[PDB]
Amino acid sequence: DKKWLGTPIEEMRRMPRCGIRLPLLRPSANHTVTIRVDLLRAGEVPKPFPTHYKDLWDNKHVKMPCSEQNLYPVTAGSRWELIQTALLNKFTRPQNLKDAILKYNVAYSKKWDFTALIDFWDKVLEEAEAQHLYQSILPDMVKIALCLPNICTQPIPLLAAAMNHSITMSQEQIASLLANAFFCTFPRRNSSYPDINFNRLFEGRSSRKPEKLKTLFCYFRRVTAAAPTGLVTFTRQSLEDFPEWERCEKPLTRLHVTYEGTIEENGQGMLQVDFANRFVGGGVTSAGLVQEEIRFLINPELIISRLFTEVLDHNECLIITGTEQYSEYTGYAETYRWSRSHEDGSERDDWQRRCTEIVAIDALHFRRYLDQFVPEKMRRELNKAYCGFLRPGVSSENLSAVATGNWGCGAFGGDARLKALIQILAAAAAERDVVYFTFGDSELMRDIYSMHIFLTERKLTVGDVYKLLLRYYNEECRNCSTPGPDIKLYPFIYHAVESC
Ligand SMILES: Cn1c(=O)c2c(ncn2C[C@@H](O)CN2CCOCC2)n(C)c1=O
Repeated sequence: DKKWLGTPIEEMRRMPRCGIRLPLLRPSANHTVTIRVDLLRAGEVPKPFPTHYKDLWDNKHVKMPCSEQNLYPVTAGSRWELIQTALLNKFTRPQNLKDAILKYNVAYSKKWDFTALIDFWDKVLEEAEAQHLYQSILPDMVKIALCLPNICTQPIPLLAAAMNHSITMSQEQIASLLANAFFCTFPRRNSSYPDINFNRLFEGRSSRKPEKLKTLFCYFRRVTAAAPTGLVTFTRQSLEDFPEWERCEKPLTRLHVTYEGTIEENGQGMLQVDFANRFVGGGVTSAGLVQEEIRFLINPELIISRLFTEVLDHNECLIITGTEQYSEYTGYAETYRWSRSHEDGSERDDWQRRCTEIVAIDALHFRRYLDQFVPEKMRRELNKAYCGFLRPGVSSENLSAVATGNWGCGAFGGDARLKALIQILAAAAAERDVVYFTFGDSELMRDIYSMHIFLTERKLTVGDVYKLLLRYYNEECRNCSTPGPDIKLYPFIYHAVESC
């Protein structure tokens, strides 16, 4: 019968209800704000700040394709002028769009395959869907792309390694930038940063790329038909000191665990975990299509983080507040399909951001299963998840529950029962409740629940549970002969506590 166990989800904290009163939005040394805060009003398109385009071309800011420093050999010509000339043509067939993109990407004329674009346009879409694409959607995308200098007037700083910095920008500004990434206009981006240009989306056959493309065109059609009015904040968070996990005396927090539901639908207003690549968005602009790539597709404003977000180191995460959901889907990986356009129902905070907070935390990839029980590896995942959950200075009563699942399990070789407990300890140390989604795995739901209430009822601390993890390593893993250990973790823990 039971679809969920633990604390009712109804009892878990959510935004906007749990939220603090925001301070007044203003630019500071650690906060770039690219709109007129004095003019920000609900229901209105934000006005760019500053009024006129200003350009920075250096190793600390995005290199904009409209920069006068973006040049091409003729004698140097203006690549921006070349991009305008190339894109301001009728497209009536997919080859025309390919030829347009390649005019200002000449060096890539042999390297870049457009097969998936061609197949999408010619072999997947109806003839009428194809016509609307080239008569309406693509020309609207070109116009928003070419309005970049009027839209994104303020240089965008890179969120580089070890910076603690925020960028708050308009959904509209993001739309202009993404239209640019679609047409592959970002200069000098074709090694510590993810890909931003969409060229790999067009390559290969995969039955995946048609669905990706339908998802993204769903977005592009909405945002070029009617400008979104809200803001999005991107924050790199990078902590210096981590808890002494063996010494931590904090109690565990509440848990809700269910084998039904999704993070994005059932975890509304909660801190939603992106099971991320250390290059944020993973294979979204290429071949990947699991939890991260899906979220970045149905909430495409996430994709822009790849423009400015350097590869995460072990003490870092990215926190994105305000992204809007534009699509619904079914399936997963090879069965992923675009279903329909989604009308996002989320309330907006006082900064006109959708009350949707997503954190990218990258798990480690375990080639060998037992490697993850090594103390250094356990602490690594604890500290990564902790960094991702901690909101320094915010009271615990204003923290939403963490909405997560089997982080780093699947391709990355993570143990679901270990990672569940790791997230439970991280959350407790950050003083947040946990909402855990097992996606059909009803046994794992019982298991996590039973362990959680076992440790809670015996009032073990974070440190107590971590010491047990070390015991598991020392007795069952460190000198283990085989790929798998003699005794499984949860059974080991039960025996150890019931013995003592
Ligand atoms: C993280 N994640 C998933 O893993 C997922 C998902 N929809 C399906 N799956 C995959 C799991 O359902 C696969 N399990 C099935 C039951 O037990 C073994 C694997 N969704 C929507 C999701 O967000």
